[PDB]
Amino acid sequence: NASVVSKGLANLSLELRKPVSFDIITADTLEQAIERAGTKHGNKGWEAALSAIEMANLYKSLRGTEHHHHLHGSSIEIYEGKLTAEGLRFGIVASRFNHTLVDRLVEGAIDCIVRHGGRGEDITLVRVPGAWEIPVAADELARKEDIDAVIAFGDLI
Amino acid sequence: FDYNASVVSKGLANLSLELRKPVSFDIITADTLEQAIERAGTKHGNKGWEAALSAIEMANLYKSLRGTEHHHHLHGSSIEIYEGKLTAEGLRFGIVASRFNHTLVDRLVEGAIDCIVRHGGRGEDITLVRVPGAWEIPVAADELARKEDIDAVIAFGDL
Amino acid sequence: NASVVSKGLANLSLELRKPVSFDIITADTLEQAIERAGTKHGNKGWEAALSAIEMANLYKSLRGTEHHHHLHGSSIEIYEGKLTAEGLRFGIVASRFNHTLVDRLVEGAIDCIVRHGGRGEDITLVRVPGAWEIPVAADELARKEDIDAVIAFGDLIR
Amino acid sequence: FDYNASVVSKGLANLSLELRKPVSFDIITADTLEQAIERAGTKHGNKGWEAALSAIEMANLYKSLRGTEHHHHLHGSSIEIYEGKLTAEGLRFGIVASRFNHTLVDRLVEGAIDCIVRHGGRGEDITLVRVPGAWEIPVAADELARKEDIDAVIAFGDL
Amino acid sequence: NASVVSKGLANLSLELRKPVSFDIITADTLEQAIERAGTKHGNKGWEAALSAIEMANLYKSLRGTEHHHHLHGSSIEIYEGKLTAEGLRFGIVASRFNHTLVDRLVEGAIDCIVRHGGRGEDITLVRVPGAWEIPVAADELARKEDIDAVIAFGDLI
Amino acid sequence: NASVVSKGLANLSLELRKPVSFDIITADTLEQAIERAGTKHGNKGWEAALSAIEMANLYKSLRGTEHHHHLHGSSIEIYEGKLTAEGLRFGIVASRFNHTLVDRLVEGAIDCIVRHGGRGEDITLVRVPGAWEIPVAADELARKEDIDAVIAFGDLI
Repeated sequence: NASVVSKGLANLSLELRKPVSFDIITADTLEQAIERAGTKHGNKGWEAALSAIEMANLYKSLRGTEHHHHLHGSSIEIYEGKLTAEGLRFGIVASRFNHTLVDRLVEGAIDCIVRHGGRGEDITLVRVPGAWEIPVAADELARKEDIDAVIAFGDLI
Repeated sequence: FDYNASVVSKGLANLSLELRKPVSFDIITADTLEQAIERAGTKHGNKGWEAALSAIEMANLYKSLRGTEHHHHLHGSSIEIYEGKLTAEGLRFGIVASRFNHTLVDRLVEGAIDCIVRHGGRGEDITLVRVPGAWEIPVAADELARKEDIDAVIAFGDL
Repeated sequence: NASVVSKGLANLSLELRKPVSFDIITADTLEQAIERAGTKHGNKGWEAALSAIEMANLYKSLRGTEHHHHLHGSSIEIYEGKLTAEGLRFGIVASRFNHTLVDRLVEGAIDCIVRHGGRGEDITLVRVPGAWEIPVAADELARKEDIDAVIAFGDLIR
Repeated sequence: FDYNASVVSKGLANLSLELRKPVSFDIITADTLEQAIERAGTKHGNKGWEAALSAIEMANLYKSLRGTEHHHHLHGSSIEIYEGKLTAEGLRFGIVASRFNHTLVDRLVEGAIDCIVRHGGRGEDITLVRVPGAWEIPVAADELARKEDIDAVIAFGDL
Repeated sequence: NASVVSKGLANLSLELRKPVSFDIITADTLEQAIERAGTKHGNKGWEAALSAIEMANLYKSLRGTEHHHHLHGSSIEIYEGKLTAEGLRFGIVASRFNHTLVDRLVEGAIDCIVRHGGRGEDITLVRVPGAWEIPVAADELARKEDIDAVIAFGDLI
Repeated sequence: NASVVSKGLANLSLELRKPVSFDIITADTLEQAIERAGTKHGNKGWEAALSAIEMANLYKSLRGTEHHHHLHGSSIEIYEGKLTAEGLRFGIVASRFNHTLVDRLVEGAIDCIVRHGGRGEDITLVRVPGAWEIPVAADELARKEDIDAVIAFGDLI
């Protein structure tokens, strides 16, 4: 499975007369734990931002003047939110405590908004000393009329 | 029973209901291995945080000690006290780091730059110099120290 | 070795009367290993891009007309690829699978290119979900005229 | 002590009192056997969710790679990045499934259709083809792939 | 490490012709625990006041008409509070119960405000019988329009 | 791996009707030991010259009139040495004692300067009878105004 791609690139190098390289990495027992720790936190930030895009679009359609697809048959309205973060302004609140691991969640939540059609100019990040100040900082962000969703990352347990 | 994780959840939940905006609340979950990595990372961050903090205090102490300013008293007992304020406003600093073991010493540098900026230090006044190894530090540090527009020099080794 | 550097800075601080400081970061058995993995991955991407720079220069010399060097004063012509990456356009293909360790390779390769005179404007990065779609991504990118080399990084094994 | 089941009960109870409308709140209760069935069901749903998700990314990657569009940068360092947006708007897809073990593969198909629709994919553009077994897939998949109005093809086997 | 400073002061005495002394203290197994107990509480008061200076400055910049430094790249606004307690009025609420240890926190939080550019004339201290009266006493302090942050010290657990 | 090249060249020779020959060399235990020692010495000289190139560029930019190359986003300026030996003049000091070994170090360093864009006219080699004449000999070279770095190799130990 890994040897075939090397052969394909090798044949490509001779065909196009360009230097095309290929390299892999062998992992010991420890780097696998390090790699899995990073991916797990990245997914948690990815899912946290994803749950906010759906809710933001749900409010858009729930208060809309246009009803949509019914149930498996008909005569039963269904409301749900699309995963399209286009034109939505977000706000992220993170705690400085344990910043070596909280920043993984923030990076894993920014690209999720970006890859779903959202531009970085509509993202506002706020950092707080600890988890205790999160509710009172997210309150001030929500006072802004240019915010549609708030994502908060803590560090406990 | 945590008194911290419970109150933060109650506050955010009421915040969303009262303002009618979704507030996605997610926390971390580590089990005996990410905690060790996290504690190792923050230990290095604090190591470079306090290294740049003492330089600010000493730099202000020299300015106040040889300056002409009637200082305050301990409590009003007329015993004047000389101490260094933790306000790096107007101070210019220079950092020397070795790229050997750069995956760790860069956290020391990053944890020292924000310590200067948050205390009022402007970004225009921080100069960073990188060297292949610790054996190159003394000559590089000597060059920065002779400059008149440098109030402190911070160096980080390798281990 | 670590003491003479500290003593030299101590004398320098006393001479100039300013806070010259020096600190060494300790390391337990665990954080030593994570540092060793980081350096290993960084070097792996460093040499990966280093070979591409040499090969790109060699092909540019063969196609060109420059009798630059000779061997020991003899009339024979020895063709060699310099390690100056100025004026070369690169393309990097990386798999997002296990992006924690793969990103170490990507930054190492970019660091090697920029330190050898290369520019950031001439680097093109392509991300793919896995390693099985690298060849289709690579040959689509490699056929572009403004690409002098292509570097591909797969996912981890074992 | 759950921080999730407690806050949801408090919010709904106050919601009914403040609005004077009954809010029947019922949750699930499983003990070591429905949990295994539930986890088995959601594992298949995610299996077909990501299968259709990678097709969207690859389809957009090809369009952007061979297209004439100045792409954005990593952070502003001028290194342009090519990546596939997860917006299946305007893409047309074709799914081939085998009715062998239809009680499981239909969850894969159902978990892939909603993944396309929720990401903006219109329902008019999804075409589903069923075959008696996996041995009929290659010819059926070949017929769909040759169509010009097909941007991706997804197939599900049997086991 | 300790002998060199004594030699340096000794040479200074001969050079300047002034009596310059130097003294150290040797600690047994118990005074080390006593010393560590005092430092640990002093840090807790130091950190508690530090977390209030940052939040007070965060409100100043969050409601400001001037946006500041972006993320590691650009196009993403970041809001954070400087550790400059200049011009900020504070209020401290402490409980008389266990006053032999609560006063350590108060002293460790007053100098933190002082060493960061804050003058003592903007600090208001209020003492209460027990921890139960802290929320209702901090409420009255916050009613004052000349208060920007409230620090509360209890004694339980 | 080793045989695939032979098959590829055979097809290349047939396609162009031109002689193309490939062959490998078999080594016993003794020749393997001596050849890895020679490569080890070459790497040692390569590393020694590489550090000199970087340090020479660092000082050149450190005292340069121009100020640029700021950090990404922030306004702090980073000083670092590029690995481009173009325009730099070097000087190498080697001892005749154990010349069979030192010459590999010298040759392993000359190519490193040349392969990084350094001309051969800027390299100056100086040979001394032994390592005990290096300090004075290196001192004389350093005083020259057309020398940017000095590399010295000692005797075996």
